Amino acid sequence: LRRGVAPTVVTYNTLIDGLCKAGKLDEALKLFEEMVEKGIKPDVVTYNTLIDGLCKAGKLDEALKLFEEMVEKGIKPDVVTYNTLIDGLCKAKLEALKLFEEMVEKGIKPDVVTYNTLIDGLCKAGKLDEALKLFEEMVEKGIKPDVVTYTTLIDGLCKAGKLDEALKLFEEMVEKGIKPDVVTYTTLIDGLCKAGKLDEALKLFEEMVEKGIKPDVVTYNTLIDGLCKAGKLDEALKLFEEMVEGIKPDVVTYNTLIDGLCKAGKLDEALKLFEEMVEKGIKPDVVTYNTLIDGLCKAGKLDEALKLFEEMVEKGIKPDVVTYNTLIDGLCGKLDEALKLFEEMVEKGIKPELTYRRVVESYCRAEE
RNA sequence: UUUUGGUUUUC
Repeated sequence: LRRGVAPTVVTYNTLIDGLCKAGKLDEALKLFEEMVEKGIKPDVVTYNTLIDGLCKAGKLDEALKLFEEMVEKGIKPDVVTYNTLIDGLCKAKLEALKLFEEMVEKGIKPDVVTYNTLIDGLCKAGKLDEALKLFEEMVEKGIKPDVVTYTTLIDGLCKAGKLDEALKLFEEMVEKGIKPDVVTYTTLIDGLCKAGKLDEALKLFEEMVEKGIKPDVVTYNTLIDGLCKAGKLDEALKLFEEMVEGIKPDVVTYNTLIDGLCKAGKLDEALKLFEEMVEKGIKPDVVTYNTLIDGLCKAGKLDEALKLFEEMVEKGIKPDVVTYNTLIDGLCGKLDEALKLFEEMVEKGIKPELTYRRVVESYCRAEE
């Protein structure tokens, strides 16, 4: 902190980076003000850091202001600036493409990260043909696809249902000497599980280790989820144990099991898992409470579901739109209660398709 | 010092 050593702009950028990635955007922004007050000019990296923090914190519009502020100052937005906005716009919407042409008009060549950012956006938007189009184009520009590039297309193909094309594209990635990492293998493993081929997924998982590729928690979470969906609830509890025998399970690990257990009716074993993660200092997020609220709702235990909603609120976890979609749906026949909860998420500041669909079908069989 | 890929919830 302090410090007879005068901080550099590099010093504030690091702290601003750490603050933004800790959600602490308001605290990340007072640092911005402090540094001008000392006569230390925020640079392009300073704006790019705050812009990224704003996008990932869902304040896209606030980030677009910062882009305008920097331009007004003569602090030129660069390839990183555009890459940051393009991803931010993709993840919110697919505006990102006008920036991809705008950056070229500023003399900024798009790079491998730009192409990777847009290929993913196009896939997650159902525009896989468009994404494959960009893949061809970047090889034309002499941009060499990397492990992220090939992993983004393998994911999209799988999620579109083109698992064998995914398997084919992975094959050529080793031909070109691009070494797959744990994210690559997990993506194929997730794809095989989503496609009902659990043993082909374990075969690959073992091939991942024999290649010397160490799994992480996502890998096991992916594998555990495949086991819960497949109905292999015990083999997924085995995997949760074997996991430690040295990977630390995380919240998503617990969320996945808690969900498998809820959907099977094993509400007890779910609640004691929810108790174990807390005691183990693993904080339940919003999916944790969403999973249990739906579980208790589908089971006919709405009072306990509402009880759990309060407790989630009584603990600083903010309920999102899934929370309300679940509860709103859950009250089928507490007409006004359901309607009540809809206005409450408006006042809380949560953008509502399912929400509207559920309220109207509630209004109708109750023309309002 | 800043930007891109993989896992869980409202079926």
